[PDB]
Amino acid sequence: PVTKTRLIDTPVRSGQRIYAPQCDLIVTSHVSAGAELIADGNIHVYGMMRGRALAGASGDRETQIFCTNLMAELVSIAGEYWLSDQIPAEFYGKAARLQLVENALTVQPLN
Amino acid sequence: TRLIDTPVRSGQRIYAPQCDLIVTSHVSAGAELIADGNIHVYGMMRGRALAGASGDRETQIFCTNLMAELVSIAGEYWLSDQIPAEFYGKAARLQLVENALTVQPLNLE
Repeated sequence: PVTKTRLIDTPVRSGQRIYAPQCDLIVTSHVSAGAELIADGNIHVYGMMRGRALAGASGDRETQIFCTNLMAELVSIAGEYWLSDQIPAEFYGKAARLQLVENALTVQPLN
Repeated sequence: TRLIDTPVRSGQRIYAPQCDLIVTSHVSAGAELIADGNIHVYGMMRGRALAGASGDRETQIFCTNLMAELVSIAGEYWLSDQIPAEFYGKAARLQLVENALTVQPLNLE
Protein backbone atom coordinates (compact mmCIF):
# COMPACT_ATOMS: atom_id res chain seq x y z
CA PRO A 1 0.00 0.00 0.00
CA VAL A 2 1.66 3.20 -1.32
CA THR A 3 0.95 6.13 -3.62
CA LYS A 4 3.27 4.27 -6.00
CA THR A 5 1.59 3.19 -9.22
CA ARG A 6 -0.19 -0.16 -8.92
CA LEU A 7 1.32 -2.55 -11.46
CA ILE A 8 -0.33 -5.90 -12.21
CA ASP A 9 1.35 -8.28 -14.67
CA THR A 10 -1.33 -10.96 -14.24
CA PRO A 11 -4.68 -10.92 -16.09
CA VAL A 12 -7.76 -9.55 -14.33
CA ARG A 13 -10.53 -12.14 -14.70
CA SER A 14 -14.29 -11.71 -14.94
CA GLY A 15 -15.81 -10.75 -11.62
CA GLN A 16 -12.63 -9.36 -10.09
CA ARG A 17 -12.27 -5.72 -9.04
CA ILE A 18 -8.98 -3.79 -9.01
CA TYR A 19 -8.85 -0.42 -7.24
CA ALA A 20 -5.76 1.78 -7.34
CA PRO A 21 -6.65 4.47 -4.77
CA GLN A 22 -4.58 7.56 -5.68
CA CYS A 23 -2.19 6.32 -8.33
CA ASP A 24 -2.16 4.98 -11.86
CA LEU A 25 -3.15 1.39 -12.56
CA ILE A 26 -1.24 -0.79 -15.03
CA VAL A 27 -2.45 -4.17 -16.30
CA THR A 28 0.15 -5.90 -18.45
CA SER A 29 -2.16 -8.81 -19.31
CA HIS A 30 -5.74 -9.39 -20.44
CA VAL A 31 -8.83 -7.90 -18.78
CA SER A 32 -11.93 -10.06 -19.01
CA ALA A 33 -15.58 -9.07 -19.48
CA GLY A 34 -16.76 -8.83 -15.89
CA ALA A 35 -13.41 -7.41 -14.81
CA GLU A 36 -13.66 -3.85 -13.46
CA LEU A 37 -10.64 -1.53 -13.37
CA ILE A 38 -10.89 1.66 -11.31
CA ALA A 39 -8.27 4.20 -10.26
CA ASP A 40 -8.04 7.87 -9.40
CA GLY A 41 -5.10 8.21 -11.81
CA ASN A 42 -4.49 6.75 -15.25
CA ILE A 43 -5.27 3.25 -16.52
CA HIS A 44 -2.89 1.37 -18.83
CA VAL A 45 -4.01 -1.96 -20.29
CA TYR A 46 -1.39 -3.82 -22.34
CA GLY A 47 -3.52 -6.72 -23.45
CA MET A 48 -7.08 -7.63 -24.36
CA MET A 49 -9.24 -5.00 -22.63
CA ARG A 50 -12.65 -6.65 -22.56
CA GLY A 51 -13.73 -5.28 -19.18
CA ARG A 52 -14.37 -1.88 -17.61
CA ALA A 53 -11.92 0.95 -16.93
CA LEU A 54 -12.92 3.91 -14.77
CA ALA A 55 -10.11 6.48 -14.63
CA GLY A 56 -9.92 9.64 -12.56
CA ALA A 57 -12.44 8.11 -10.17
CA SER A 58 -11.88 10.94 -7.66
CA GLY A 59 -12.45 13.62 -10.32
CA ASP A 60 -9.02 14.14 -11.92
CA ARG A 61 -10.06 15.20 -15.43
CA GLU A 62 -6.50 15.40 -16.79
CA THR A 63 -6.16 11.62 -16.52
CA GLN A 64 -6.35 9.25 -19.49
CA ILE A 65 -6.80 5.59 -20.46
CA PHE A 66 -4.27 3.81 -22.70
CA CYS A 67 -5.08 0.50 -24.37
CA THR A 68 -3.51 -1.83 -26.92
CA ASN A 69 -6.71 -3.86 -27.60
CA LEU A 70 -9.72 -1.68 -26.80
CA MET A 71 -12.71 -4.03 -26.54
CA ALA A 72 -14.06 -2.56 -23.32
CA GLU A 73 -17.61 -2.78 -22.00
CA LEU A 74 -17.40 0.62 -20.32
CA VAL A 75 -14.68 3.28 -20.27
CA SER A 76 -14.89 6.25 -17.95
CA ILE A 77 -12.82 9.29 -17.07
CA ALA A 78 -13.92 11.24 -14.02
CA GLY A 79 -17.68 10.81 -14.36
CA GLU A 80 -18.04 10.97 -18.13
CA TYR A 81 -18.38 7.45 -19.51
CA TRP A 82 -18.83 5.52 -22.74
CA LEU A 83 -20.40 2.13 -23.35
CA SER A 84 -19.22 -0.41 -25.91
CA ASP A 85 -21.62 1.02 -28.50
CA GLN A 86 -20.40 4.59 -28.02
CA ILE A 87 -16.80 3.45 -28.67
CA PRO A 88 -16.22 4.08 -32.40
CA ALA A 89 -16.17 0.73 -34.18
CA GLU A 90 -13.02 2.07 -35.88
CA PHE A 91 -11.06 1.13 -32.73
CA TYR A 92 -12.57 -2.20 -31.63
CA GLY A 93 -9.57 -4.46 -31.04
CA LYS A 94 -6.90 -1.83 -31.73
CA ALA A 95 -4.65 0.56 -29.82
CA ALA A 96 -6.53 3.52 -28.37
CA ARG A 97 -6.10 6.47 -26.04
CA LEU A 98 -9.09 8.04 -24.28
CA GLN A 99 -9.01 11.47 -22.63
CA LEU A 100 -11.26 14.39 -21.70
CA VAL A 101 -11.00 17.52 -23.86
CA GLU A 102 -13.99 19.77 -23.14
CA ASN A 103 -16.31 17.75 -20.91
CA ALA A 104 -16.60 14.65 -23.07
CA LEU A 105 -14.75 11.48 -24.02
CA THR A 106 -12.24 11.55 -26.87
CA VAL A 107 -10.41 8.64 -28.48
CA GLN A 108 -7.13 8.56 -30.44
CA PRO A 109 -4.82 5.75 -31.60
CA LEU A 110 -1.64 6.67 -29.64
CA ASN A 111 0.69 5.77 -32.52
CA THR B 1 -42.88 13.44 -9.70
CA ARG B 2 -41.72 13.85 -13.30
CA LEU B 3 -43.79 12.45 -16.17
CA ILE B 4 -42.63 11.16 -19.55
CA ASP B 5 -45.33 9.53 -21.70
CA THR B 6 -43.34 9.83 -24.94
CA PRO B 7 -40.69 7.33 -26.05
CA VAL B 8 -37.12 8.22 -25.08
CA ARG B 9 -35.20 7.44 -28.25
CA SER B 10 -31.49 6.71 -28.43
CA GLY B 11 -29.20 9.60 -27.53
CA GLN B 12 -31.55 11.57 -25.28
CA ARG B 13 -30.69 12.65 -21.74
CA ILE B 14 -33.40 12.96 -19.08
CA TYR B 15 -32.74 14.99 -15.94
CA ALA B 16 -34.65 14.75 -12.66
CA PRO B 17 -32.98 17.12 -10.18
CA GLN B 18 -34.57 16.35 -6.80
CA CYS B 19 -37.54 14.22 -7.74
CA ASP B 20 -38.66 10.81 -8.85
CA LEU B 21 -38.72 10.05 -12.56
CA ILE B 22 -41.53 8.10 -14.23
CA VAL B 23 -41.35 7.05 -17.89
CA THR B 24 -44.53 5.34 -19.07
CA SER B 25 -43.09 4.60 -22.52
CA HIS B 26 -40.06 2.90 -24.08
CA VAL B 27 -36.41 3.68 -23.33
CA SER B 28 -34.05 3.06 -26.24
CA ALA B 29 -30.40 1.95 -26.31
CA GLY B 30 -28.58 5.28 -26.06
CA ALA B 31 -31.27 6.77 -23.82
CA GLU B 32 -29.90 7.97 -20.47
CA LEU B 33 -32.18 8.44 -17.45
CA ILE B 34 -30.75 10.11 -14.36
CA ALA B 35 -32.36 11.26 -11.11
CA ASP B 36 -31.52 12.00 -7.49
CA GLY B 37 -34.66 10.09 -6.46
CA ASN B 38 -36.37 6.95 -7.77
CA ILE B 39 -36.82 5.90 -11.40
CA HIS B 40 -39.81 3.95 -12.73
CA VAL B 41 -39.86 2.62 -16.30
CA TYR B 42 -43.20 1.13 -17.37
CA GLY B 43 -42.25 -0.03 -20.83
CA MET B 44 -39.37 -1.46 -22.80
CA MET B 45 -36.32 -0.52 -20.70
CA ARG B 46 -33.28 -1.08 -22.93
CA GLY B 47 -31.17 1.98 -22.03
CA ARG B 48 -29.52 3.50 -18.97
CA ALA B 49 -31.07 4.58 -15.66
CA LEU B 50 -28.90 6.25 -13.02
CA ALA B 51 -30.83 6.64 -9.76
CA GLY B 52 -29.75 8.28 -6.52
CA ALA B 53 -27.38 10.44 -8.55
CA SER B 54 -26.65 12.70 -5.56
CA GLY B 55 -25.86 9.78 -3.24
CA ASP B 56 -29.35 8.86 -1.99
CA ARG B 57 -28.83 5.27 -0.81
CA GLU B 58 -32.52 4.71 0.02
CA THR B 59 -33.53 5.10 -3.64
CA GLN B 60 -34.67 2.24 -5.87
CA ILE B 61 -35.42 1.47 -9.52
CA PHE B 62 -38.72 -0.07 -10.59
CA CYS B 63 -39.11 -1.63 -14.03
CA THR B 64 -41.75 -3.71 -15.79
CA ASN B 65 -39.50 -4.92 -18.66
CA LEU B 66 -35.88 -4.76 -17.47
CA MET B 67 -33.44 -4.98 -20.40
CA ALA B 68 -31.30 -2.02 -19.41
CA GLU B 69 -27.75 -1.37 -20.54
CA LEU B 70 -26.69 0.20 -17.24
CA VAL B 71 -28.53 0.61 -13.94
CA SER B 72 -26.96 2.39 -10.97
CA ILE B 73 -28.10 3.57 -7.54
CA ALA B 74 -25.90 5.98 -5.55
CA GLY B 75 -23.04 5.24 -7.94
CA GLU B 76 -23.15 1.46 -7.46
CA TYR B 77 -23.78 0.17 -10.96
CA TRP B 78 -24.62 -2.90 -13.00
CA LEU B 79 -24.39 -3.55 -16.71
CA SER B 80 -26.88 -5.62 -18.67
CA ASP B 81 -24.80 -8.77 -18.20
CA GLN B 82 -24.64 -8.40 -14.40
CA ILE B 83 -28.45 -8.35 -14.21
CA PRO B 84 -29.48 -11.87 -13.11
CA ALA B 85 -31.02 -13.60 -16.10
CA GLU B 86 -34.00 -14.43 -13.89
CA PHE B 87 -35.16 -10.82 -14.28
CA TYR B 88 -33.88 -9.80 -17.73
CA GLY B 89 -36.94 -8.62 -19.62
CA LYS B 90 -39.28 -8.97 -16.63
CA ALA B 91 -40.58 -6.77 -13.82
CA ALA B 92 -37.81 -6.02 -11.34
CA ARG B 93 -37.10 -3.97 -8.22
CA LEU B 94 -33.51 -2.77 -7.82
CA GLN B 95 -32.60 -1.76 -4.27
CA LEU B 96 -29.42 -1.20 -2.28
CA VAL B 97 -28.84 -3.75 0.49
CA GLU B 98 -26.00 -2.98 2.89
CA ASN B 99 -23.94 -1.36 0.13
CA ALA B 100 -24.58 -3.59 -2.90
CA LEU B 101 -27.12 -3.93 -5.68
CA THR B 102 -30.04 -6.28 -5.12
CA VAL B 103 -32.91 -7.25 -7.39
CA GLN B 104 -36.30 -8.67 -6.45
CA PRO B 105 -39.56 -9.22 -8.30
CA LEU B 106 -41.85 -6.21 -8.38
CA ASN B 107 -44.98 -8.19 -7.52
CA LEU B 108 -44.22 -9.29 -3.93
CA GLU B 109 -45.95 -12.66 -4.08
